[PDB]
Amino acid sequence: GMRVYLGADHAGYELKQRIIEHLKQTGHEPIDCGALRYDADDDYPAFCIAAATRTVADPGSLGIVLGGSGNGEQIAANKVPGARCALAWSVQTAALAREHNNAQLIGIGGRMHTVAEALAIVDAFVTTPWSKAQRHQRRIDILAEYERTHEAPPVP
Amino acid sequence: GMRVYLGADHAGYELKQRIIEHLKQTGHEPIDCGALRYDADDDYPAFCIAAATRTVADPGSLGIVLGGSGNGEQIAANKVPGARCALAWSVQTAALAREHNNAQLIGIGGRMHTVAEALAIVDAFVTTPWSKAQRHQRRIDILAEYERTHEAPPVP
Ligand SMILES: O=C(O)[C@H](O)[C@H](O)[C@H](O)COP(=O)(O)O
Ligand SMILES: O=C(O)[C@H](O)[C@H](O)[C@H](O)COP(=O)(O)O
Repeated sequence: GMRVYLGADHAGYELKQRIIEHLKQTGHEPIDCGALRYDADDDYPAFCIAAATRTVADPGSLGIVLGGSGNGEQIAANKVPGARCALAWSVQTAALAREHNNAQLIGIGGRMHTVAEALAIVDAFVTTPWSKAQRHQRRIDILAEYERTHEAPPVP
Repeated sequence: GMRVYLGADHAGYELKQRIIEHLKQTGHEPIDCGALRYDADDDYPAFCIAAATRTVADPGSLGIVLGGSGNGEQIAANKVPGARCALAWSVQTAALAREHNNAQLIGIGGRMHTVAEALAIVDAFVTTPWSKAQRHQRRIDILAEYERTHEAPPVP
């Protein structure tokens, strides 16, 4: 049972609403950050920053942000302090985003998948645990430290 | 043109060396930020932050960051102020990254493609122009302002 914050522009709006329904059906708690209706001209950043900000502030939660490709949306979510947003374009990448990257959010492209494919990506994301493996935590900590100071760490 | 900054961990290392060779052959100037050798245990953030920082600082340059999926790498690159790093998993997504998101960088997963698929992705990325269309520029500006202030833009 996961709480999931969702954000989308117009290009991801229709898939977002379908995902919200699916998440309800499969025992989860979706929270819609908008867009709340289709608006052809609307701008992705606000919705993605909102979902990402709320996700980071609510530990244990996850997030999903949607656009055409999903890339603008993961980019915007990733600007939020503490947020790690993968682009999920397959079951495997959704799974690995959790397992390796402890990603609290994924971006999905509404123009990229069938509904069946998208929901499969969503299922993998909400059910795959974070592995807690040492090397992954080490890498996440390194990135977290860069985010704290914006001082580029030295390369080997 | 052009200068292309490459960063990879061990999981994207062999693909990175292949991409560098390909970019030389296609008339570009690849710049290797590391890893310079295969180290099975190495940590992606430093290489990706290096690539992203150098790309954002170098007008007209692009950047490519590689890992297993590419997702930890685009996340790290996106923590760099001013950087927009998409995850490119196809020719279409590489092209749209440039066209819509004006991404200076893409992440590619070394575990996700054949070399031929990966090089097609690279070609699309380095040859597809930024559209300069109004709505895309507006969205990038909104994100840049959030990076500047951390004031979450209002949701409609
Ligand atoms: O993920 C994406 O494809 C992006 O961030 C936007 O959704 C896309 O540029 C919208 O394109 P539009 O509907 O404005 O043509
Ligand atoms: O792009 C990704 O797959 C990630 O950021 C790392 O490359 C991945 O977790 C490395 O996995 P490892 O080789 O340590 O199993």
